[PDB]
Amino acid sequence: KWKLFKKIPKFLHSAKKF
Repeated sequence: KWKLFKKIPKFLHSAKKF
């Protein structure tokens, strides 16, 4: 399987920054 939409770490970096 694949998940490039999860490879982006800067994304989860905003999750905790929100």
